[PDB]
Amino acid sequence: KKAPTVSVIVAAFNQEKYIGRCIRSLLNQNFPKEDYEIIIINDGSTDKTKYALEIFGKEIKVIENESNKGLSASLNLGIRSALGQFIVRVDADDYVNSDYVSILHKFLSYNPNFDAVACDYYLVDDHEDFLSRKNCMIDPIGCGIMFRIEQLIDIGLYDDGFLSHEDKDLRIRFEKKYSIHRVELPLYRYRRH
Repeated sequence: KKAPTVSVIVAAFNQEKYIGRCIRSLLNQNFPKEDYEIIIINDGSTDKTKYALEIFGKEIKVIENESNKGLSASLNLGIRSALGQFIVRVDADDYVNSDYVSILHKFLSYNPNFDAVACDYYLVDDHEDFLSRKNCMIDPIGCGIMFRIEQLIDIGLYDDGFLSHEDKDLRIRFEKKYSIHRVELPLYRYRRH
């Protein structure tokens, strides 16, 4: 097989309500199938999440924890298993536009000087109505940032407890040496809860 260049990570604990829309949007990318992979961690769900993942068969890669290990352990498992050099986390209750992966990857591929990229997003409700558009630098979120794997490793990604810390604190650690470049397109969809 050809190694994918982009690995998408989704940590999922009891996400039966939204995980279907999430995965469908990731499978509906205009990026070539051979160039990315979708890695879902079922972190000990007790609802229909396991069945939801079975729906999609071999189109996704599933890591199943027998019991709930938590976000940091789950993200560690998913990223360690990832084959791509670009890594992005998508929340299980979020979803993305069909050009999301291709455009973020294009900006990284053509601009080695850009360490990581994120794009703007819409706040959406449970019926996928766009409530408002957010600038990702004014209102940063913890998901949807495409990173270069070795830069994450450089700042201590795999250290015990690192990925359990608050999003704002992880961002500070990344921005000590690196910078996130904003792509001025609203291609991510962030669920209001």
